[PDB]
Amino acid sequence: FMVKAKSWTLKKPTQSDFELKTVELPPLKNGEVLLEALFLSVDPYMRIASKRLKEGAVMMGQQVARVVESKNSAFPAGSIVLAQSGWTTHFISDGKGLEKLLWPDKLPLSLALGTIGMPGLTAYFGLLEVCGVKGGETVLVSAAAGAVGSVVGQIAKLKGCKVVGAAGSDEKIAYLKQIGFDAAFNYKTVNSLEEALKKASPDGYDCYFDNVGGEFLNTVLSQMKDFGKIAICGAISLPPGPSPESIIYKQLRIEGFIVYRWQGDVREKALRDLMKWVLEGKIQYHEHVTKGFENMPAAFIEMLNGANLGKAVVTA
Amino acid sequence: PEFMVKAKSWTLKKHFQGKPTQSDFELKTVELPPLKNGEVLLEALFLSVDPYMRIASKRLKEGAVMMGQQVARVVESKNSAFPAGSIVLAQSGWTTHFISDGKGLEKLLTEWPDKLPLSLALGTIGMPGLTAYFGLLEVCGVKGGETVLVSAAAGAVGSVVGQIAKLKGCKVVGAAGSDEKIAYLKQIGFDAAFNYKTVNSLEEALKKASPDGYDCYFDNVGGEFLNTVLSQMKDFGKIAICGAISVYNRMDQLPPGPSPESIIYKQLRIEGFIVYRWQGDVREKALRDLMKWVLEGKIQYHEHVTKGFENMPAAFIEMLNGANLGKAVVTA
Ligand SMILES: [Cl-]
Ligand SMILES: [Cl-]
Ligand SMILES: [Cl-]
Ligand SMILES: [Cl-]
Ligand SMILES: [Cl-]
Ligand SMILES: [Cl-]
Ligand SMILES: [Cl-]
Repeated sequence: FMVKAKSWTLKKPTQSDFELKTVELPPLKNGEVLLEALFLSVDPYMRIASKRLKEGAVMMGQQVARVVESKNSAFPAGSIVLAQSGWTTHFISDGKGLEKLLWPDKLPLSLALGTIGMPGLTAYFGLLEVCGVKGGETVLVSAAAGAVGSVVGQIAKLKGCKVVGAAGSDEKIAYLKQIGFDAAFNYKTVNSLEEALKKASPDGYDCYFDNVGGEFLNTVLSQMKDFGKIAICGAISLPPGPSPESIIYKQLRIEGFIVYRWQGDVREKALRDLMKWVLEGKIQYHEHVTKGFENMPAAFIEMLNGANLGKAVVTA
Repeated sequence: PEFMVKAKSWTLKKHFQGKPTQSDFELKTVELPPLKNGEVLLEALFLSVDPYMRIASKRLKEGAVMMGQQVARVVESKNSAFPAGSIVLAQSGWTTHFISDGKGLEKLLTEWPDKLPLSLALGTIGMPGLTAYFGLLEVCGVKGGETVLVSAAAGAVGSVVGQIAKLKGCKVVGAAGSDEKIAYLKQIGFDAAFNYKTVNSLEEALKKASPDGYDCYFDNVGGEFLNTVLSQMKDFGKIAICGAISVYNRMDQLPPGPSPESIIYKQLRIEGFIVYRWQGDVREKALRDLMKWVLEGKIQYHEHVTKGFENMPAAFIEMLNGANLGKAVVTA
């Protein structure tokens, strides 16, 4: 009985720019493993990475998958792994891009795609290393209700900082207050972004974890404390020019970073911290689940437009 | 026999709207009162015009004297701390003469070497030279071997940056505003230099000057140029934001900003700084280093001297255009 792998290829975002292809996978050769997707991730970074993706190719992505059949002793049948296999239901691998797992049974495996995964790590190094928080600071976080934002705010809180979050809906604002943000506002409905930031924090901000860029970032600059630090993580919002006056006179430090910069022991340690914090209830998690591999492009679309509260996860 | 002194001062007649013009200034002449005990009468010898004045002027009240530092001689004194004849650096603004009770008088230039023009105290061995020293050595944080790019390379700051970089064993590329400036930069030691105002492609000029890209960008210009430089930075590259001359005349209508994608993927570090950050012994050490370097010939200098106090506004306008080669200095 042969297995049929369904994959989402980039046709030309909108549904029409995605095309599902089906292929019968060949038998396993020695050293290979047959994997079945359990939970697939859709992330903001994909919209950009789609660039060098020649049409017809399977979309890039990470997923949590189970080993169904195996001829690889490192990955026995029944094993659960993290793979960079892209948007596909089944795939064959010689073990190249796979990471081990089964991890407390009480934690859903899909957390390895979010809070105890890439987004969680982005939040961790972004806040603890780029911003360099040590406690007592006032931290601003944009797209605060997203996968990265939600973690940044909760880590800031456990480190004893005052935390302000900017999100895209009133539903999200209630959520942020629920996970511990000291202040939270809908940046889309502000009368004055400048005054909202002032209201949120009269004395300004020590660190700004940026996921939006553009106008938001520019306005934030004027409210940074001297020697303030801005960690450029993403830019969901051509952006208007920043004021040189603020950067120079307040002597601000702006640094862009990619989570992949940190590897080895430091990365392993950060994942243990993230898992520990989740087990201690210090970092609550929420996954916006879309059921059905057939609904992945839609899930991807829904996420990009901000209809997602927390980590976007698609179940096979 | 008391003869009165008349002080001439350049006042900001109207706040700058876009590029400053002669009509924005108004010369005033005033009869100075006699000195009271504890006061001193100073006569400007050399006056400075600097990029920061374009922005600092926004805080002035119309009719006020333009701000600025100058080297002045104490003509008469009733203040024991400033004897008649002494030379001082003072923040008295654009004025030929002024009375001070000690306020504004930053320091005596008593130990100054005669072979060095006093105006170097306003440039290479002054604020611009300090800005370059700390911007390069502390912000860019060079250790040697890096490839440094500096905009407005032939200006007061840029000229010093490139020279200190060279003594530190760095490769230096200068983006200057004229062909004469290119020749000058090469003569003082820059490894490469191009005219960013005439080169067909800024991208190709940067690539040609350094195929492997840049470790630090000492930014004096900002704007479109800065945005273009980001694509040429090496991963983890550092950009020291010193000034933004290309946008000082359009702070209310700024051009598009830098690519978030370049900053993120190249993982760049941008830091603004002002020379005020370094005070005390650290600043004194820098000044001593700057003077030693100038006396030894390791740091060459050129002053862009405009003769006559009545030409100060034009000197300021020219410098703002980035057209001065070396420190813009006005002789009274
Ligand atoms: Cl199985
Ligand atoms: Cl959000
Ligand atoms: Cl997400
Ligand atoms: Cl003005
Ligand atoms: Cl006014
Ligand atoms: Cl120049
Ligand atoms: Cl100058």
